[PDB]
Amino acid sequence: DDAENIEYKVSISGTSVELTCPLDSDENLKWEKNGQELPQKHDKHLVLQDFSEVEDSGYYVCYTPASNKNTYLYLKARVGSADDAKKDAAKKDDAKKDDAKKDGSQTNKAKNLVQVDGSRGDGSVLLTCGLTDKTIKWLKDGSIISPLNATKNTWNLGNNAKDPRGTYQCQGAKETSNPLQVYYRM
Repeated sequence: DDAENIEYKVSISGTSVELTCPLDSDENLKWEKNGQELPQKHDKHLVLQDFSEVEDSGYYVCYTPASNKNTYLYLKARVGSADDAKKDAAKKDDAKKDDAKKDGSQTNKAKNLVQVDGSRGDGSVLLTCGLTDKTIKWLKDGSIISPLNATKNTWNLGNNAKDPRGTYQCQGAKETSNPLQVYYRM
């Protein structure tokens, strides 16, 4: 109802990575990284000083005691010598409460079923979804987006080097996943 309701926001600052969680910084807020979890993180924005894709290639999450519902985001990037360019400016658009949510909409069951590809030999990224479903569909910003190479449980994102970058939601036969934040090297 109240507070922000946007997706995770990533921003690299001086070889550091600053992520923004959609949950106020409570005195019990925690973060997670793929398999390991970062405790004592009572901050809304998680910082990653000296980012390393090799040691930091997976997903991320944020949740609080009162908030047992969190979304799994994909964090994968690289930094070096504070590749500080000019990441500034940030307009303000309309974004206060969305539709379909207060009607007991399905959006809880989501541990780690979705997967994505990146190193397929050529360097192509294939986002997989459906969750063991024989049927899978992907949507972008609330609009369906089909591929030009079929949807064999995967999604055509492009050359990991510079292609995958954005949120993508999927819908399986009886299992629909939330907008996956695929943040790859830019």
